[PDB]
Amino acid sequence: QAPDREKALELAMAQIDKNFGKGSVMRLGEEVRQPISVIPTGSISLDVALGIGGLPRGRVIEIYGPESSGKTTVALHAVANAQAAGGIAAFIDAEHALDPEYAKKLGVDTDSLLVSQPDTGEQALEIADMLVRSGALDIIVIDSVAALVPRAEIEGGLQARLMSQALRKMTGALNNSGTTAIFINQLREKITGGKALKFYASVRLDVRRIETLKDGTDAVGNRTRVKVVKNKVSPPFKQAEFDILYGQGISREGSLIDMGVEHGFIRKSGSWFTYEGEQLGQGKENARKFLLENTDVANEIEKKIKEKLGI
Ligand SMILES: Nc1ncnc2c1ncn2[C@@H]1O[C@H](COP(=O)(O)OP(=O)(O)OP(O)(O)=S)[C@@H](O)[C@H]1O
Repeated sequence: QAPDREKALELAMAQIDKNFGKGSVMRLGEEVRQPISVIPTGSISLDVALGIGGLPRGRVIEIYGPESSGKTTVALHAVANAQAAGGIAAFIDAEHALDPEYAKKLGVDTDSLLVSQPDTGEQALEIADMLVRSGALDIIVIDSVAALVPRAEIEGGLQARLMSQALRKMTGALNNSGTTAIFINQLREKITGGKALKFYASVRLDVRRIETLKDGTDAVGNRTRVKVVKNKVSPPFKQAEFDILYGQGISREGSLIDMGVEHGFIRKSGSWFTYEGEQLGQGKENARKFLLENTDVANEIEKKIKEKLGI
């Protein structure tokens, strides 16, 4: 033998990358690259947690979690962006429970949104598969990795075969075009077709609600905690928190404050948030409305926060 572990570690470790991929071996500390592709999630907090500024384009994302925790509110946002930037979004509904005016308020352009309501789970994966091949799409989202039942099981082993099939036959395709895919999975525990997905998924988000956003009266919404358990595009395990107001989505202004203080730019103490000499207000909800009505200063915080971190 001879070399200093390191010089022999990164040698093989590099050997690994060549043979299996990029995100194969990683040292959780790394700042590792930035592929100019990434869909903001609307949550500066989350997409800085993803390590690239948003959900990677040309990968398959899995957003699991209990109900009423936000998974979709995110996806719906996800669409809102990659769509407000010239992209074409397709939503493969198998839940039949999408609210438009909720979406309308999050930035999605419903009218130029492709909605399909498959009959089988085998069909849903196809129109999604042939639809993802036209390269026309940017972001496609399948609602309910669960509500994708095969034909049998409606006349007379299971889905994780259907899924597995669909995934292989689609992961390849998915990236030659550049369409990142989202899958909402959910309530089969709390404290189906997994297998396949749990392994193709380049990134897996754990969206669980933590607290009901009280607002003097009863409450404006809910605060969510996402844990990116699997990340192949950067270092995994980072987590992020943010607020969701009842019918108004992820609170941008509110998200900046959190980031605005945990990184300095905004000073507290006295329950009086103050952005360098200039105060905002007393009570996160009042300095939240200060940002909400002052995009000017707001941008600046958001601006500084991204420099200080991920471009
Ligand atoms: N039409 C609506 N009106 C008001 N608030 C809504 C509406 N749709 C969703 N919300 C809020 O958004 C949050 C959860 O987003 P959901 O769509 O339920 O995401 P999940 O991803 O939690 O979804 P299932 O899986 O529960 S739809 C809740 O805290 C709700 O208050």
